This record gives sequence, C-alpha cells and structure tokens, in this order.
Amino acid sequence: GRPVVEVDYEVGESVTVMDGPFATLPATISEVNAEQQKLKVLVSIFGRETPVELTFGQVSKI
Repeated sequence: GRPVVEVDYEVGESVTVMDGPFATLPATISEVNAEQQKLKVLVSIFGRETPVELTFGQVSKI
C-alpha cells in the first residue's frame, strides 16, 4: 500500500488512462466530479480528440 500526500485531481493536469478502452494512454483531466466521485479526462487523437469520463483511481498522475 503506497499512500500519496495529495489525493485530489484538478483540471489541466495530465493523467494516464487506467480503465476504459483508452487504458494505457495519455489524457488530460478536463472535468472532475468530486460530488459523485467521478472524474473526466479529454483524450487527444490525430484529428479525433474525444472527451471521455472516468471514476477516481481510473487515472494515474505522471
């Protein structure tokens, strides 16, 4: 178990997708929902930028 001093996500930060079809891909948190414990991260793709929503823990900080 490795606890982190900071456990809050914000917009503008970059995180790696850990769950979903983009798992294992660089993404940037665009919208976060602490009220519902949900997080949103936009993904950039060659002329295919598509926003994806995820839950806390589904992303790893770099």
